[PDB]
Amino acid sequence: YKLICYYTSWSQYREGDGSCFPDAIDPFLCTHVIYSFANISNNEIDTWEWNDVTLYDTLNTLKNRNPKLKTLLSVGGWNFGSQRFSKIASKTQSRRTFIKSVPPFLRTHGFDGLDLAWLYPGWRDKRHLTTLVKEMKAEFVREAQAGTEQLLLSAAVPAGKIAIDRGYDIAQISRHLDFISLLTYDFHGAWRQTVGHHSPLFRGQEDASSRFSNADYAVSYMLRLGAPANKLVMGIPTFGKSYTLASSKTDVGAPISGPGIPGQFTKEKGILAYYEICDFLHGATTHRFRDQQVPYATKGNQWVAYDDQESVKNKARYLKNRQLAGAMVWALDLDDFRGTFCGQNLAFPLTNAIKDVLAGV
Ligand SMILES: *[C@@H]1O[C@H](CO)[C@@H](O[C@@H]2O[C@H](CO)[C@@H](O)[C@H](O)[C@H]2NC(C)=O)[C@H](O)[C@H]1NC(C)=O
Repeated sequence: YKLICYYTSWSQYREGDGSCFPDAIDPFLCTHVIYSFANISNNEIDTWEWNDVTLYDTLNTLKNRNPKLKTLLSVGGWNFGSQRFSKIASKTQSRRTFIKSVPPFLRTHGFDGLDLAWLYPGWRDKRHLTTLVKEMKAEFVREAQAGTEQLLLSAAVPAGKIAIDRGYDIAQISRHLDFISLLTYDFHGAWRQTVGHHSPLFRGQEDASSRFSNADYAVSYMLRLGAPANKLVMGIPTFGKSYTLASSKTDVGAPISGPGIPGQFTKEKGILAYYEICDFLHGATTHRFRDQQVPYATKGNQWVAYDDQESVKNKARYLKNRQLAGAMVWALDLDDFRGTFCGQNLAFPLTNAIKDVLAGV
C-alpha cells in the first residue's frame, strides 16, 4: 500500500507546540511525503516561503534515515488563483516553459516527483489539464534517459462529483499519473446552513443527506470513470471542521450561524487540528454518525466533525477492500505530531492508525 502524507510549509509559523518543521516527521511513517505548496513564477516552478530551500533540504535529508522514502513537491494549492494555473496550462508556450522548468528544480532540491494541485480547473480548463498531465509525464520520461530514476507525477483531485465532472478527464489523466489522491474530506462546510460531516464514508440515511457527498460515492465514481484502483489513493483528513451553533440543537440538520471559533494554534475559523480536537473533547459530548461511520463532538455553542483512530482505521479497511492503491493524509502537521495532546503518548496517532491497518490482512 502507499501512504501519501502532506506536509504544509506554513505550519512552521504556528505558535509554540503547533510549530511543525519537517524534521518532526517519522521517516518510516509514510511511503511518500508531499511538500505543499510550490509557486509558479515567470511561468516556472518556484519556491513560496522565504526559507523553502532550507525546508526542502530538511525534508529530503529524511531519506538518509529511510532511503526508500519518496518525496514530491506539490504545485498549486488554494492560494494559487485557479485562473493563474489556467493561463499557464492553456497556452502552448507557457505550458512548455513550466514543464521544462520542473525536472531541474526537483533534482536540485532532492525531490522524487511533482504533485499537481490545481484547485481547481473550470469547465474550459479540462482539456488543458489533460494536455498538461500528458506533456509533463512525457518530459519526465525524457529526463529519465539521463540515468536517474524517473520522476513521479501525481495529482490531487476533488471528490465532489460536480468538480470532477467540470474539470477532469479522469480516464485520460489516469493513464499518465503514477497516482491520484482523491480529496475525500470536503463534503460539508459552513456554506451549508447546518451542521454535517465533511468526510463521511457513506450517506446518512436519517432523515436528510444527498447521495454524492461521501467517500464511497466518490471512490466508486472515480473507478467508474476509469481511474484504475491501483492508481487511486483515498484521502483521509487529520483535521476536523468546526461550526458555531445557532440553537441548542446538535443533531442532524442542526442550524449553524457560521464556522466555529479558531483553534488556539491553527488560528483559522472553521478548522481544527486533531491535537486541538483531542483537547476540545475534554468536557464535550461525543457522538457517532452510525451510517456515515465518522464522529462529531459538541461543547457550548461549538460543534465539530472530525476523524478519530477508529474512523480512519475503518476508512483504511475500506480502501484495502476495494483494492485501492493506498491512503493519503492531509496533513502531518494537523495530526498530533508531538504525541502529547491525545492522552496516548503516541506521535502521529491518526497516521499510525492508518499505517497499522494498511500493514495488516
Ligand atoms: C508567486 O509567483 C507570482 C507570479 O510571479 C508572484 O506574483 C508576482 O509578484 C511580484 C512582486 O510582488 C509582482 O510584481 C507580480 O506582478 C506578481 N504577479 C502576479 C501575477 O501576481 C507571487 O508573489 C509569488 N508568490 C509568492 C508567495 O512568492
